[PDB]
Amino acid sequence: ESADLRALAKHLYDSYIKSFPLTKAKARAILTGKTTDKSPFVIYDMNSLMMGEDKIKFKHSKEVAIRIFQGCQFRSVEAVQEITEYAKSIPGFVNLDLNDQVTLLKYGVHEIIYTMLASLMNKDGVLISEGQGFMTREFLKSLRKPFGDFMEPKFEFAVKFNALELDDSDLAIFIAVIILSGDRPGLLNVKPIEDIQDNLLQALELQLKLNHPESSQLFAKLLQKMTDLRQIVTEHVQLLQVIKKTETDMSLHPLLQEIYKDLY
Ligand SMILES: CSc1ccc(/C=C2/C(C)=C(CC(=O)O)c3cc(F)ccc32)cc1
Ligand SMILES: CSc1ccc(/C=C2\C(C)=C(CC(=O)O)c3cc(F)ccc32)cc1
Repeated sequence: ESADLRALAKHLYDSYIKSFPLTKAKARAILTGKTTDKSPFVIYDMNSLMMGEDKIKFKHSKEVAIRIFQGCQFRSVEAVQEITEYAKSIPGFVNLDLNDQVTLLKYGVHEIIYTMLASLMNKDGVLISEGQGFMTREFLKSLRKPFGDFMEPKFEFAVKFNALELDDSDLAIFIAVIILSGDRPGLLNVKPIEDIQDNLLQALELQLKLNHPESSQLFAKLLQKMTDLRQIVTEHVQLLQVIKKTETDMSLHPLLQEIYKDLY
């Protein structure tokens, strides 16, 4: 059966590479100093942010904190698209009842977004604009309340998560585990979801033993990270509700509204 779990690890890694254009491997090459990739422009104060608008080519007049809020929406919407495409490659996912597919995505996308965003972070800041830019943790922390408090729990989680030193092939199986959670609210057929996740769990466990043979209990350490993930979602939802009440000239992207509607 080991050969089957290895073929599943290989399948998920291959689909991960095809679904996510900016991998952890490329993110680390950018952050460290490697010559396979090029150096980002660093935004650290109000001054350099304006220089960065003219220096960084962005994919997508208001206040600075508002402009960053809107920027993260566009990337997050893109992330949902990438995650959805990846979910369809997880064997058995598309054969599930359609309402459960929707439900698994609705509750899984943000847990995956924060997981993969850790690949883009270090203790000092986060890559932006497919890695062309780098915004510092202290600069985001200084933005006017309550916008300045949006990213800090993500950084704190990323520092703990990155200490596990997972690579993309590990992360491919782990985010599949996250998607296939039989405990999501409103699921209709829990059993076929759990059966798929049990297989994904055995594949993840084997991958972690083979890939990190001197990292004891990495499987257990990784699984316990779900506590931090859900706390982030919880806090993030709370801050979004403050923004909704204080900025009535803004709305979340419709795709994100649907994800957050009746969540928990
Ligand atoms: C002023 S510093 C800041 C403040 C607010 C935001 C707002 C954010 C918004 C709307 C989203 C969209 C979603 O929740 O899906 C998001 C996703 C993330 F990973 C991280 C941050 C944010 C981003 C940065
Ligand atoms: C041209 S005025 C501007 C406005 C906002 C930004 C800031 C951000 C943008 C575009 C993004 C999207 C991405 O990463 O591609 C982002 C993601 C994050 F976690 C944190 C901050 C930012 C840069 C420039």
